[PDB]
Amino acid sequence: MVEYHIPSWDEIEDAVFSIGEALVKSNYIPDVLIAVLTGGIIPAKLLSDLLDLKVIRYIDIKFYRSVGKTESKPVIRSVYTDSLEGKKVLVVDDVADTGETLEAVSNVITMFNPAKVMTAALYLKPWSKRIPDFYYKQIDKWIIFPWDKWDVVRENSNVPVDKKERFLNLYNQLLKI
Amino acid sequence: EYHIPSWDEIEDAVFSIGEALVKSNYIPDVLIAVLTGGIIPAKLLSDLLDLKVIRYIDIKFYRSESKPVIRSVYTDSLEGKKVLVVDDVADTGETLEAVSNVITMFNPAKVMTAALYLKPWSKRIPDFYYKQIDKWIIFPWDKWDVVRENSNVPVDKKERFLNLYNQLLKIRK
Amino acid sequence: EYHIPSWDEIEDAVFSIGEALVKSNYIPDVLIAVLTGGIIPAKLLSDLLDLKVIRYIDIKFYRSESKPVIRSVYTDSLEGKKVLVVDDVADTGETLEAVSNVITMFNPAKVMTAALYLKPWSKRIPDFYYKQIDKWIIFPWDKWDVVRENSNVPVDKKERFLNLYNQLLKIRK
Amino acid sequence: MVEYHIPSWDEIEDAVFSIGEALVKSNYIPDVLIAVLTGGIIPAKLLSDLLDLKVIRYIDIKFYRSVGKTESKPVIRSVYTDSLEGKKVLVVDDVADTGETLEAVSNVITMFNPAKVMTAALYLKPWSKRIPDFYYKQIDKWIIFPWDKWDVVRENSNVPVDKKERFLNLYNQLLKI
Ligand SMILES: Nc1nc2c(ncn2[C@@H]2O[C@H](COP(=O)(O)O)[C@@H](O)[C@H]2O)c(=O)[nH]1
Ligand SMILES: Nc1nc2c(ncn2[C@@H]2O[C@H](COP(=O)(O)O)[C@@H](O)[C@H]2O)c(=O)[nH]1
Ligand SMILES: Nc1nc2c(ncn2[C@@H]2O[C@H](COP(=O)(O)O)[C@@H](O)[C@H]2O)c(=O)[nH]1
Ligand SMILES: Nc1nc2c(ncn2[C@@H]2O[C@H](COP(=O)(O)O)[C@@H](O)[C@H]2O)c(=O)[nH]1
Ligand SMILES: [Mg+2]
Ligand SMILES: [Mg+2]
Ligand SMILES: [Mg+2]
Ligand SMILES: [Mg+2]
Ligand SMILES: [Mg+2]
Ligand SMILES: [Mg+2]
Repeated sequence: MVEYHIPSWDEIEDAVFSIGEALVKSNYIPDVLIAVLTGGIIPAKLLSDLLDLKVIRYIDIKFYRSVGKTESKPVIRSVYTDSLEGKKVLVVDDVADTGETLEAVSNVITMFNPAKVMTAALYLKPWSKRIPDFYYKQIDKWIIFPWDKWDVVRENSNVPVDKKERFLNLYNQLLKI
Repeated sequence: EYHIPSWDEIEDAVFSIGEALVKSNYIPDVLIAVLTGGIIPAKLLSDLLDLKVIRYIDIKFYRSESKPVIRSVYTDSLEGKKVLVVDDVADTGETLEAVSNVITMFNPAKVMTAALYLKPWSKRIPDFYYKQIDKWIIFPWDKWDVVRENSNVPVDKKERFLNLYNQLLKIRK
Repeated sequence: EYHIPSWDEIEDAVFSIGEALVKSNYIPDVLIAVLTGGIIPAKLLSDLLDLKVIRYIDIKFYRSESKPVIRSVYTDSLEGKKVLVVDDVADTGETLEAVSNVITMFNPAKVMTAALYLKPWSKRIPDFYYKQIDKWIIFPWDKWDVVRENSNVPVDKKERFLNLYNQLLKIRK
Repeated sequence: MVEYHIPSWDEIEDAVFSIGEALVKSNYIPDVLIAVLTGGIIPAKLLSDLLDLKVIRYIDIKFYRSVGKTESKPVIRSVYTDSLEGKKVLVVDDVADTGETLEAVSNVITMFNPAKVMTAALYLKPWSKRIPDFYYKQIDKWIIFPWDKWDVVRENSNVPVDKKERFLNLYNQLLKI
């Protein structure tokens, strides 16, 4: 499809393996993962299991780009971590588009005085203002992840995703309350 | 001896629970993900049902007579809200019990629980679950922890992992 | 009918508790301040005893059959630590009980409690306190909340406050 | 004293009244107070009671300037707040010296996209890089607050503070364990 990239779970595992493999090549084994909620949740958990990283923390930050709510920049809603001083930190997200979210998170994490902050995203857009330190693939269309496919379907009746009928039947019932 | 759900099955597990919540007419205001096994289930359930508020509790259970230990609770007020606690497996049931007990202290309008899978000997049954299973469940999100314990478990992509793990052993720490 | 401690008395209350902790040989690893009445006592106690780790719990009790309601818990791991929960007054004792109960879920090595003042009818007695008092205590940190309730309470600087409060009523909201 | 300012509790109350009075003059009634832990704790609580402000949140941030630990800039250890979007926020600290702490906190709070962020400190030093939006007095010596007087005494056997003998007897016992 020209307008969407719809990766399978197998591609997501390949993406996470690739990040892990790159981390080991660079000898950057993080002390702490910072998952960018909520798109970075699954990537961070999978990477954590892959590399036996026992410490995951979280930042709730969102780039509002919808009909109901539109903003110019990412907005932090909360930061879920204690001291990161002297730690090697890796920020993990599912995709860097403009790169503003990773920049915002990097900036705020740097205020915790870690030993090092680096960034990882599964996917990168050509127009991103900064290349993440670690990434799996550059792609120039909108990515539909397995964990936000139904949000896309809700906003877009056209898109072809697996299990759509089962979802529509459920969504239908939700809409009637 | 082992149950190793595909991502396809995990999706069906989440669909199952989402359908039960809808059929039973319980639509959560807030999901509490039990870290870290519950975070992928919670995320998938949030997407399916369009639940915009996910909060988290860092809790651990060192099985061998232990009790669950809370390390942190990441949430603000839950008062007056319908909460669904979400975890990946209910084995002893201690974790869900502990989480429900602390969430109740936030005076929500209701707390219910959900886990993808349930063990026969669980002291408490989740309000919502996909399947009860006798075998040891290897999740897509903890398959390498299991392999690092026993290398001979029959999971896919094990060679790619062992390749990586080998290098990892040399550079850490 | 009223007890209105000076800052001098508050200091002596904190000294009293600090001396009791030292005499009794319990030196906390972590203070849990019960927000918001406990935060000034906790800060003063932290300075006296050189306690560098203060954490917090946002909890409220709407007296008229209610229960304390937790709004958030601000702490990471307490496991293996000696904790002292700190509040300004123990009236019904429900708040301290609730806080102790949730902190125990973090598996600390010990939780003890402290409040500056104690009411005769408290269901639970703080492990450390300064004085039991029958009167309604007006703290230096909630004197204006009391005045806003009843203007005729005998606190100092009330005219400066009413002057300010009057302007405040006009511009809010 | 040329080297220390040691305010009484009555002066602290005067300071908090003055901030409150200035807030009302400016018609800036905050929705949320951000207390800068731990020096801003007492000022924020007193201001909260004074102006009936029911929402107080917290940031744990420290400027290490001691023998045991020295740093160039403030370091955030944790941020205790949920969404501040669209709120009028007032950052409250006990003193602005270099002004780096208030700057750091203002910067991070601005990432939460509040309607407005302003700052208040009881005291201001002449060499501060920015004047807080609200303050009680400018002073050019080290302030010993009622809530960190014993920390000063521990680091400095000379300073004259009330109740020192009672403290030394206690400190003595602490040191022997
Ligand atoms: N599903 C999906 N989410 C995206 C896409 N691009 C950006 N996002 C979301 O927006 C953030 C990145 O936006 P940025 O700040 O890089 O513009 C990420 O945290 C990600 O969750 C996309 O193509 N597909
Ligand atoms: N991957 C996996 N972990 C399990 C399984 N059964 C129990 N556990 C772990 O063992 C504990 C069981 O106690 P409970 O989860 O009921 O508190 C939890 O820490 C849980 O993560 C299982 O079948 N598969
Ligand atoms: N200022 C003040 N507040 C009190 C006094 N007694 C009770 N309260 C308030 O009433 C409640 C008493 O219940 P408890 O504190 O034991 O949970 C708390 O919310 C406490 O702050 C008092 O004597 N003075
Ligand atoms: N006790 C005391 N603390 C100070 C003094 N100056 C700065 N501080 C502490 O350091 C911070 C301000 O430092 P700045 O970032 O403005 O250099 C405040 O949060 C305050 O707690 C002082 O003169 N006396
Ligand atoms: Mg995102
Ligand atoms: Mg998104
Ligand atoms: Mg778990
Ligand atoms: Mg209280
Ligand atoms: Mg300070
Ligand atoms: Mg200081």
